[PDB]
Amino acid sequence: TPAITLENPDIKYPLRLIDKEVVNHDTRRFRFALPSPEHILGLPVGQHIYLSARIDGNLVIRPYTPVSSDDDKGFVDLVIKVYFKDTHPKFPAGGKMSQYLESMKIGDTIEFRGPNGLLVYQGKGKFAIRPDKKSSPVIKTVKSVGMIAGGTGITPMLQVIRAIMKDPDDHTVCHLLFANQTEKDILLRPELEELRNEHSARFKLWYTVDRAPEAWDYSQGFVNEEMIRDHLPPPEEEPLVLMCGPPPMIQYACLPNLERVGHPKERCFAF
Ligand SMILES: Cc1cc2nc3c(=O)[nH]c(=O)nc-3n(C[C@H](O)[C@H](O)[C@H](O)COP(=O)(O)OP(=O)(O)OC[C@H]3O[C@@H](n4cnc5c(N)ncnc54)[C@H](O)[C@@H]3O)c2cc1C
Ligand SMILES: NC(=O)c1ccc[n+]([C@@H]2O[C@H](COP(=O)([O-])OP(=O)(O)OC[C@H]3O[C@@H](n4cnc5c(N)ncnc54)[C@H](O)[C@@H]3O)[C@@H](O)[C@H]2O)c1
Repeated sequence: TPAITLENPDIKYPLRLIDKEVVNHDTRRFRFALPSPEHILGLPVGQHIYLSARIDGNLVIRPYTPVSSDDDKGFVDLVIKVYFKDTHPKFPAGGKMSQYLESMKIGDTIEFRGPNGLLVYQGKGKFAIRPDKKSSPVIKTVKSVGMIAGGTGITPMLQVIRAIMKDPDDHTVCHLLFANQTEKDILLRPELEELRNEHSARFKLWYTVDRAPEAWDYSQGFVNEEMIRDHLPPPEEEPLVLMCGPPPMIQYACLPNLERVGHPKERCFAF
C-alpha cells in the first residue's frame, strides 16, 4: 500500500519542481517530487489534476493531465506546451500558467489538486464514464478504442495507452490519430513510436500535420473523414472514440466526421 498524495480533491498540495526536459521548441516535460519517494500521486487512469497560482495578481487555475501513473513512485510528470508572449499576433500576452511554469526554477513549488474528470479506465477494456458531474458512471467495456488527439491533447490518450500496454492480459486495441501543426510539433514521437514497435498488435499509430515536410508517409491537413475511416476502428466493432484537442478541432474536424463515418454520439467522449 503506497501512500497517496491526492487524498481529497479540494485540498491543495504544494509540490517541488525537480526536473524539466525539453520535448520540443515550445513544449516541456515538468517533473515534480511527491511528498516522499514512496508516495504515488493517486490518479485513476483518464483523470487530470489542476495547478493553481496567483499570477500577476490574478488567480489562475488550469488542468493538466499527468502522463505518469500510480506505478511511478516519488514523482509526477506533466507534459506542457508553453504559449510564449510576443509570438502569436492574436495572443501577444501569451499563456498565463504555461509561462509561469516555464519561469519556475528547480526547487520552486506550485499547488496541485485532484484527481478530476468524468472518465476512468478500469483496465481490460473497461471504462467508467459519468454523463456529467452529478451522475453515476456508466460502465462500458470494449475491444477497441479510437483516439483523436491534437497537440497537447495527446496527454490523456498516452495515460490510457500506457495503462493498456503495461498489462499483457489487457487485449484492448488502441487506434490513435495524432494531429499537430508541423512534423516538429509531434510531441512524444519517440515514445509513441516505441509503443508501436513494442505493441503493434494492440496499438495503431497515425499522424496528420497541418503542413507536411517534403517526404511524408502519413496524412496532411486538419482531421478529415478519410483519416477517421482509415485510422480508427469501424463503427461495426463498436469502439469507444475518445477525443482531446483544441475545441474547434473537436467541433469542426472530429464530430461532423465521426458522424459521417457512422460513430454514434453514445460511443464518443471528449476529454
Ligand atoms: C481537462 C483539461 C486537461 C488539459 N490537460 C493539458 C495538458 O496535460 N497539457 C497541456 O499543455 N495543456 C492541457 N490542457 C490545457 C491547459 O489547461 C491550459 O489551457 C494551457 O496550459 C494554457 O493555459 P495558459 O494559462 O498558459 O494560457 P491562457 O492564459 O489561459 O491563454 C489562453 C489561450 O490563448 C492562446 N494563446 C496564447 N498564447 C499563444 C501562442 N503564443 N500561440 C498560440 N496560441 C496562444 C492559447 O490557446 C491559450 O490556450 C488541458 C485542458 C483541459 C480543459
Ligand atoms: N479536456 C482535456 O482533457 C485536454 C487535455 C489536454 C489538452 N487539451 C486541449 O487541447 C488543445 C491543445 O492545444 P495545442 O496548442 O497544443 O493545439 P494546436 O494549436 O497546436 O493544434 C493542434 C491540432 O489541432 C487541430 N486544430 C487546431 N485548430 C483547429 C481548427 N480551427 N479546426 C480544426 N482543427 C484544428 C489541428 O489539427 C492542429 O494541428 C488545447 O485547447 C487544450 O486545452 C484538453
